Amino acid sequence: MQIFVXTLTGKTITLEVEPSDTIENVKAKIQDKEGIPPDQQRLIFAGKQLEDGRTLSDYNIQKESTLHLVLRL
Amino acid sequence: MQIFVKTLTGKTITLEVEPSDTIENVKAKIQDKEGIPPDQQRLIFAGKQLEDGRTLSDYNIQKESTLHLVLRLRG
Ligand SMILES: [Zn+2]
Ligand SMILES: [Zn+2]
Ligand SMILES: [Zn+2]
Ligand SMILES: [Zn+2]
Ligand SMILES: [Zn+2]
Ligand SMILES: [Zn+2]
Ligand SMILES: [Zn+2]
Ligand SMILES: [Zn+2]
Repeated sequence: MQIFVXTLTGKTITLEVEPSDTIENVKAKIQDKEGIPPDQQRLIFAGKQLEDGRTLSDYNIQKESTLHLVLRL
Repeated sequence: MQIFVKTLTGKTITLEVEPSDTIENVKAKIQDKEGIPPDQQRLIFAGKQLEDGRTLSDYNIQKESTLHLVLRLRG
């Protein structure tokens, strides 16, 4: 599958994805990919701030979908 | 005095402000509570989008009032 994560400076990074993959799970993927601890990032989708332990599907995300997400701190 | 902000999350969050607190001042508070840089938040009250450098009072805001919130998404 594949979803996009956008940052602050526009840098657009792709992710492999899990369909019912939790948000905790996505944060770990960003870390595996660009090394920012999950406890630092916050993801937003279509205005809403996603919370870990809810799944991509719980928020109706689909392949080709865009998570800004983006960013955190 | 207290004021209320509607988060992206949606869980209401609470702030300790003063009457003559500027808006860039409020963002900094939000940054402190939810690690979101000011330069990314945009606040709205009662329909209007508040601009930094104007004060809570210049927008007629009082106790227990609420401001919803959202991200600028500049790029
Ligand atoms: Zn840590
Ligand atoms: Zn978390
Ligand atoms: Zn968007
Ligand atoms: Zn569920
Ligand atoms: Zn004071
Ligand atoms: Zn502080
Ligand atoms: Zn600003
Ligand atoms: Zn003024």
